[PDB]
Amino acid sequence: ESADLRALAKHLYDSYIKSFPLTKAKARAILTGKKSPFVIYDMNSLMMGEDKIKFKHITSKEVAIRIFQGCQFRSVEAVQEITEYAKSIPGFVNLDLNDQVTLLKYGVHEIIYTMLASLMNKDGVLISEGQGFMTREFLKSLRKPFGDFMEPKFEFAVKFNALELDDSDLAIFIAVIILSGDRPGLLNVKPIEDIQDNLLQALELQLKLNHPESSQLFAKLLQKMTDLRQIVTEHVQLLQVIKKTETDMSLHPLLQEIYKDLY
Amino acid sequence: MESADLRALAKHLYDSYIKSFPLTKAKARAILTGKTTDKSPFVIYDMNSLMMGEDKIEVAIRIFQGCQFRSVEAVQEITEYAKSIPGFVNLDLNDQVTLLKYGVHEIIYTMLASLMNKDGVLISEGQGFMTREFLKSLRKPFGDFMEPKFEFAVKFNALELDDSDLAIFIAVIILSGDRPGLLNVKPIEDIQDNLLQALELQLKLNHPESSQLFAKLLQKMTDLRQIVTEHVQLLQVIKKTETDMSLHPLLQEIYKDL
Ligand SMILES: Cc1ccc2c(c1)c(-c1ccc(C(=O)O)cc1OCc1ccccc1)nn2C(=O)c1c(Cl)cccc1C(F)(F)F
Ligand SMILES: Cc1ccc2c(c1)c(-c1ccc(C(=O)O)cc1OCc1ccccc1)nn2C(=O)c1c(Cl)cccc1C(F)(F)F
Repeated sequence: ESADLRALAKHLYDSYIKSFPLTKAKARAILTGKKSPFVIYDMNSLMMGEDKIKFKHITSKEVAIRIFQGCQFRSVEAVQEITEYAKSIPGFVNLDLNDQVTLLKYGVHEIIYTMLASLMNKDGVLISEGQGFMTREFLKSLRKPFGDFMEPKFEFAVKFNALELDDSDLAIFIAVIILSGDRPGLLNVKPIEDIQDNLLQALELQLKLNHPESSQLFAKLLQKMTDLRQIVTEHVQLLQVIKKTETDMSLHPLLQEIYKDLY
Repeated sequence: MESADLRALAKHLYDSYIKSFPLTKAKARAILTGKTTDKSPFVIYDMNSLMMGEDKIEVAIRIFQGCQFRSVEAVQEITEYAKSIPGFVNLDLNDQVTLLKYGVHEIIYTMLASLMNKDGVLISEGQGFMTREFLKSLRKPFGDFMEPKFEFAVKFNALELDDSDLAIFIAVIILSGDRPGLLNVKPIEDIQDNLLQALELQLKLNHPESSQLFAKLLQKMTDLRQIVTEHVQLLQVIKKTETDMSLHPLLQEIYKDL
């Protein structure tokens, strides 16, 4: 069944390229300087950037809040990209509909963190499909809770990126996260774990072929699921503090409804 | 890196685990499944049976201090086991402390599952059994402090690991290079890689019909991280209400900075 696992890997890779706007391969070429992105490193350059590139999300006048909301806006788009990707995972669309919704609902946060790392290095993050680059130092220097909200994402990414996965590896890894049988409220766990078993087999073979010199990479990647679960838990606690503290967060009730899953 | 060496390592750890830990899973299962007159536990299911049990072998506090006493002993046993893990004692001394400090709680949960089924837990080296319903009915924060241990154990025990599997699994946990404050991660990760290879082959040989058991076991390391986090929090909240609780200096130290 090696050929079947390879077939599965290729299927997911092809779908991953169609679903997501910027691949890790492209993001690394931009970050390493190999079409030069506009750089946001302070308030003035932010203002010029939104006037020149017109980074979508601009509707509170306060910068820190506008950047925070920009993150939420992009994460809503990512949810729809991940949802579409999921539909391409063999067996997924055949699951109970309620279980499809549960899997996506409890998976998307972990997947967004994972894929965010593809767009990050130790110095900052790509935005607008790699047309902009916003510096870590600028994000961290935002006031109040906002600075401290941004920095944990970079800390995770720097560590995740040390595994040096590529898109073909990530396509399978993301699938493994979606098909987690331990999500709350699942109706029929067995078929979910059967599909995950296939994906885990596929990921194992993919990592042995693609990184033969990298010993126990499979195991190291699964251990990252521990850091993912933890940071998502922290994320929720940080969001709640912000919600209780900040009165100037007010959007139109219809935007709030659009963002309800993320805020 | 070569099979025969991986099997040699599995045997080494299993042998050391038997020496370090008084009550194996194999012994616990023979007691729990019964059909043996000699090994039958006295069962504590209420206040009266507790009173008779002390003659034979505040309530919530006494039970709590029972759990705490055993946990301290477990730390001691785990520490002794850790020294047998090849390479561990050769590490920087600060890193040895750090690995134990963050590792013991995860191991205690894991090994406590060996002593549990869905109806209760073995105590007093298997001479006693205390019911889950009795523990959960303890007052105040204490009831809800007991129950999560059982909820984990029921799930972990579904994997049907035996002691030879657990010996390697526990060693993997201890040699975690992602602990906070580690000075030299590389030598830790080198040992862990060896243990992971040993675990993978152990599981393939011992559970050949159990697909991706390796991966499913590593996924349990995630559940451990979260439950230990919740444990610490709940223990802190209890500390602030209850002055009638003392923690052994060893546990006290482990909890300082979590
Ligand atoms: C720097 C940072 C911090 C928190 C962050 C994020 C980035 C992002 C984010 C995620 C996915 C992409 C993607 O292109 O694939 C892009 C993202 O930012 C782009 C961005 C950066 C700066 C200003 C505007 C827009 N999300 N985010 C979150 O806080 C977040 C995360 Cl990691 C997961 C789930 C939900 C959220 C959020 F909704 F609360 F934002
Ligand atoms: C059921 C339960 C709940 C919380 C628990 C525990 C059990 C235990 C515990 C752990 C290891 C053994 C071991 O034989 O190997 C035994 C243990 O109980 C035995 C026991 C049960 C009932 C009455 C008296 C004694 N500890 N425990 C804790 O709350 C605990 C844990 Cl899991 C880890 C560290 C510290 C603690 C404690 F200090 F807070 F107790």
